[PDB]
Amino acid sequence: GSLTEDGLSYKEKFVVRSYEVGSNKTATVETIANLLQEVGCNHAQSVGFSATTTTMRKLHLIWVTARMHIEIYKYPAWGDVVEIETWCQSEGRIGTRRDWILKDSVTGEVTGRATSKWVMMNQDTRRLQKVSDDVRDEYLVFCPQEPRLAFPEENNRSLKKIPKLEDPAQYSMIGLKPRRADLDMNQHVNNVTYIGWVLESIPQEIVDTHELQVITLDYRRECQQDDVVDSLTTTTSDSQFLHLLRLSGDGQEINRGTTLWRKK
Amino acid sequence: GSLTEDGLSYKEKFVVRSYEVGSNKTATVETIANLLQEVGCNHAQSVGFSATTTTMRKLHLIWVTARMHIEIYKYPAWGDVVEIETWCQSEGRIGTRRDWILKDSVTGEVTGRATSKWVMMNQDTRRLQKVSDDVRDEYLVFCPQEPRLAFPEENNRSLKKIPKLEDPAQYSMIGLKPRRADLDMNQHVNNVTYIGWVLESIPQEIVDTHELQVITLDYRRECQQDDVVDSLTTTTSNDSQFLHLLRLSGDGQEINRGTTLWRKK
Ligand SMILES: CN[C@@H]1CCCN(c2ccccc2)C1=O
Ligand SMILES: CN[C@@H]1CCCN(c2ccccc2)C1=O
Repeated sequence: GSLTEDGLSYKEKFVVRSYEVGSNKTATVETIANLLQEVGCNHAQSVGFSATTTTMRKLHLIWVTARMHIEIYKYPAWGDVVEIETWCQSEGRIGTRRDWILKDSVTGEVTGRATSKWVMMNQDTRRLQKVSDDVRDEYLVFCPQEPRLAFPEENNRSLKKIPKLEDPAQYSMIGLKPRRADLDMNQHVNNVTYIGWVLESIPQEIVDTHELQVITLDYRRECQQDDVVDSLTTTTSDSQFLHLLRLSGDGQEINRGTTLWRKK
Repeated sequence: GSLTEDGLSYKEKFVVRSYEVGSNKTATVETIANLLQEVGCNHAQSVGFSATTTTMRKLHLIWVTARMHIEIYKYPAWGDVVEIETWCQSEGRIGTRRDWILKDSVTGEVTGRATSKWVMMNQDTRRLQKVSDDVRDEYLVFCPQEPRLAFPEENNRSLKKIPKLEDPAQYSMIGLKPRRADLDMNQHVNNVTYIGWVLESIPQEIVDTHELQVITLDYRRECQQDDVVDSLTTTTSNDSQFLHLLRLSGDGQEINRGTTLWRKK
């Protein structure tokens, strides 16, 4: 991959692998989420980051995901080249927003797009902090100053408020534990595993006769390696679902979200 | 990737990704196992397979793994290019053997190597059958006739007999279920998931202070999407050895058995 001419965004092409596809021989939504994560990581590395920043390391501050929104029009087939352009932008003292555009490398058409909201927090105390001026000036030089939104639309499905699933749930997948393959290089369960866990409560029949068009996920709390998760789903309708990840014990909420599916 | 000049092997380079590395910032053994699987799938596609032949699809036959043996000297770091050369060979009427060599793309040194044994089976009845001559002649043209072994050694750890773990196990990981990300394009549990499940019973302290050097895994039965697995381990030893066992949580039906060897960092 590489930064674009202006150095205000990054592009990368990926060839879809055999183990990255589902029953329909097209990349899964977890494969796409992994590639978004990878292109965002490469973009940070290309401009001198290594989480990010030098003064942030001194204060033990990290960037965490608060919301992920992914909309797919066409899933790349096994063997296809998909090009992803990503960029970051400042949302004032609230935090940052990272956007993505997925394209077919042969036709150049947009086959999907994603958006994410990140908040600043203390690695140790887990306390959210409002973005400071000295930290803002460090990354602003790598962001476009004019707004560049993957989801520009007036009142789009990416900024909607997600409600809490009421008990009893219609569908459920209980006793979900992460294995070592679910952890990142810092031994934390990465954001993509939560997506897979959310979709575990979706009934197999829906998966077999529908394609996932949209997924909006809110991150409330991190799941420890020794925590057990319950995935809950309810049809709220194309098919719509309301989701909830919570700890198997106390029932402490770790995630909430919505998915939208279209008939094949 | 591409077939080599003679068309009797296939090569492919891979760049190691951020989500593919562990705490050491080097590729995990499941990432390597995924790349071996990928280069073997690309080799079959490059010579006209999908790795079933015309005679096989007609009789509802499939190739299944009976054993996987992986030996790593150096795990590629995040951002490194690793080159993998793979080839297949005939082991008479028993079945086929697929081999791999992993190299550093910068230095050209061998950083690892793998071997696998495959048996022929009816997809529906799950019954093994010996390779027939009409099926053998279909893939023999894509294999070297002279032996080409990644593990040539006289008394190599790849052909050793694996014993069954005796109860009680020293270590265990109970209640392991595969999720949809664990399934392949045909809704079957990926062979790589069994490797991850085997290593779940290895204690975290061993993982933190050791590097996995060898893993030999025997496949006895496939795990259904709605089956629950128990992973069992016992130390059998400078270097640490383990005996492993995957079995169904209910009846205790054996699905996998194996051994791992670790060395101090
Ligand atoms: C996780 N979000 C971070 C926060 C701010 C810095 N940053 C970034 C900006 C431009 C290029 C590379 C990286 C991000 O994406
Ligand atoms: C399990 N091994 C399979 C079946 C036998 C033939 N075969 C292959 C040989 C040469 C090129 C491409 C594929 C395989 O990989």
